Amino acid sequence: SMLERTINLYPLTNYTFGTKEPLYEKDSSVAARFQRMREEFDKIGMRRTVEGVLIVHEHRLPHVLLLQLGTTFFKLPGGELNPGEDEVEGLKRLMTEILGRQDGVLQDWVIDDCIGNWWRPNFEPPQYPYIPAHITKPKEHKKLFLVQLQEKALFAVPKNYKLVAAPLFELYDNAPGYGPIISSLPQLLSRFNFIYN
Amino acid sequence: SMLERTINLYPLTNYTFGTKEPLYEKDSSVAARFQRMREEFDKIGMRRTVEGVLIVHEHRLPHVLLLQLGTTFFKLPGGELNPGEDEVEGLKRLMTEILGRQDGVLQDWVIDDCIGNWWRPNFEPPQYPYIPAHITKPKEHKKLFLVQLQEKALFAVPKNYKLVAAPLFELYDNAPGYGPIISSLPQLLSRFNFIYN
Ligand SMILES: [Zn+2]
Ligand SMILES: [Zn+2]
Ligand SMILES: [Zn+2]
Ligand SMILES: [Zn+2]
Repeated sequence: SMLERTINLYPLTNYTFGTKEPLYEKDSSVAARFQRMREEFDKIGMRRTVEGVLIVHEHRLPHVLLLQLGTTFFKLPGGELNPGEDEVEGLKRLMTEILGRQDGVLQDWVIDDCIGNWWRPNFEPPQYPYIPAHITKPKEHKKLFLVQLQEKALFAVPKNYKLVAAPLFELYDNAPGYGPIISSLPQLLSRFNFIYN
Repeated sequence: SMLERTINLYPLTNYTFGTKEPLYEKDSSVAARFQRMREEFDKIGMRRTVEGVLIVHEHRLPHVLLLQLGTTFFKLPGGELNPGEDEVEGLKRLMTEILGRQDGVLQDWVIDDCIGNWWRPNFEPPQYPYIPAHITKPKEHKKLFLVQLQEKALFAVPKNYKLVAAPLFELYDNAPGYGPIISSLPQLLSRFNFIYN
């Protein structure tokens, strides 16, 4: 009766948050966003997204690193795979593009754990942790991975974002604030045995 | 990039649901329930509970087996560990007592996966997927395990309960109906690769 995965956490002050040039979104509006999803659905089929959950602690409390676009939406580091691209190689590529260093030193990402699957049935905001009834052609499939951080690292945050450390209690039961994927991270992380280093 | 645990599911019509004698709760009221939790906290410290998530399918849709007490509360099969009792040996004991056969043939339970941890800070209903801020002496610790069923089995359901098969969509976003632990099973099960046999 020890069936829990053991995960090392490190103090938030072990990490350095530098800056770099703005990184802009592919879509300048919700309307544009759902227009491009329709155009690519017809060319290459279901959109495949990957997202990384990076965890630290301070005074032995776990926090999730979220990206805040200006003072607007909160999001996980991640993005869209290319057709034929490996899910894990793709998440590493995407996290290097977002938080990789201005001095071009190669970050060592460790990804060994799936934590969830979400599905978007239509060209619309709703997403579910299962393929809903009667849906044969889902429009997006999103996969969440736990990213084990090294003891220390330097991250370069695009100047148009802030990297914030959110305690679990602030996420919990807070879908209006964060939406249904980030609001359910406390439940999804409860199975891990965290070591507070 | 295959980091998902693979789980075999079987059709609900593969299983037989027999009956047996009523099984009564230790507490005849909420008030009694929280009174006994206080008395045992003082004698043996934090209550340790274990709960099992049993999954089937029909026409390739996953369903969770829930116990319904009369036409009142829904609950997972499980209960309270004794002091010094192994969590997994204890869940097997508890599931044999609840659903074990009237003919005394030994059910083979397979338990290889933790899916969650919940904590009760006070002698009161609220439970959280983490130890909340300022809480040093939690009053209950609850652990959820995925139970892999065999291809076929006969279960004996106490006459005061019904064993119901709930589709995920009915649980999803339905805390008022089911409470916060069962309502978040769809999120907690999304990481598995289910085989629909
Ligand atoms: Zn400290
Ligand atoms: Zn899919
Ligand atoms: Zn069928
Ligand atoms: Zn505990």
